[PDB]
Amino acid sequence: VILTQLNEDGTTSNYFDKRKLKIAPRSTLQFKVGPPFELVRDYCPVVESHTGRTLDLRIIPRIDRGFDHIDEEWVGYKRNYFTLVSTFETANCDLDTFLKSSFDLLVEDSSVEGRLRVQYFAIKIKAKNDDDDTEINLVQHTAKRDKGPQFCPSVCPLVPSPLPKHQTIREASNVRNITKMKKYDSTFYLHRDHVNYEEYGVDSLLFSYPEDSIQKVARYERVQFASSISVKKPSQQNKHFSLHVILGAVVDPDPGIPYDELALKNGSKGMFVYLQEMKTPPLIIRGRSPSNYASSQ
DNA sequence: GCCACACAAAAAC
DNA sequence: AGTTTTTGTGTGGC
Repeated sequence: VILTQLNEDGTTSNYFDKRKLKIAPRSTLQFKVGPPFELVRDYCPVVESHTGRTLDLRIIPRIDRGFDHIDEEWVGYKRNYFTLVSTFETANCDLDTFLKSSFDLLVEDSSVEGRLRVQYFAIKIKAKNDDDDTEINLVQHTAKRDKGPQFCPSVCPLVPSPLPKHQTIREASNVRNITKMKKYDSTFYLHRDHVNYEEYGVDSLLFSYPEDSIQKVARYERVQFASSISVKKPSQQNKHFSLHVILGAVVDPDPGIPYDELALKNGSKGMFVYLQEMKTPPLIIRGRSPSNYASSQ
């Protein structure tokens, strides 16, 4: 009934079928590692503005709630939350140096004056129909759920960091207590206002981030597929979905390559230029039908 | 079919 | 050692 896999940090993922077994909403059994991500592609190269060193980048994503590995399929439920977290890394490039440096997008080689300055790096997530690439709406809630606002996942400015262990994501999922919040603060945030400003040049990457509080980890919790999504094909076969994580550089718009428009802080129209994208294997999503639940048995 | 509210069980404190 | 919070899911109204 429950199939158990050991996670990297020594916790367990316990996969079960909600058609057959009902477990309490707050049981630690609802936390589990979801499907592994795979590279879709790399997009625009990034170089350091002084040395010309190519910045090697890697997205490091994980799903920590909402998906079970059942009979060689990954299965989620329309009605329930999932959690998707991600960081990125810059191999052989330490954070302290990275933040003092500045970076350009190489849109065209052999054009030293043909480079856009990166203001900051950021992640976004998307859901798609894995068979035809059509995008599917995601919705997020606060902990208050219906007694609070609903919103679409947003673009998250981030600095490179190791991805926290599964247990750490669990532990930080519903922290209100001030003392405990402080314990986790250095894991999830870089507070630019707390650095020694004298160590930084005006053009440094750190000081082109939009806000003083900068995330180290993109944490998308309490996410759902929109309640209007059709989860079956007309043939009654299951639709296959995929979750995508995209790392981008935000630049000033002042374009033959992939990008999305972004509403900037100063009001103008930023550009989120794609750098790398990863995706999950195909996902099945079970709808609200009573037959998807053990109560029907 | 999608919404709104309802119940309840374990986490959080 | 209690009370509040959070979230899977049962249910009714249109």
